[PDB]
Amino acid sequence: SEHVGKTCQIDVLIEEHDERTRAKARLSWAGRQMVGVGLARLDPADEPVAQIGDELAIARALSDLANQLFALTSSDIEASTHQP
Repeated sequence: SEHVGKTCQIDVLIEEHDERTRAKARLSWAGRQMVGVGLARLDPADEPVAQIGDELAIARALSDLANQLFALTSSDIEASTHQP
């Protein structure tokens, strides 16, 4: 006591359309499926690569999910107090 931690996995999918690569980052949290969605871009042409589009999409997906988790934190904080 007190050493207990826990383990999640975030499942990332990257789909390249084109132009036009999209990432989805899915987290199961507090009994809800949370999905961050990110989109690139690039550019049209030429073209790049590939890794650039993927990593930018993932970055935007994770930001989205982070922002959703920040919104959940605030909501929960506000729920915990007030309690009148």
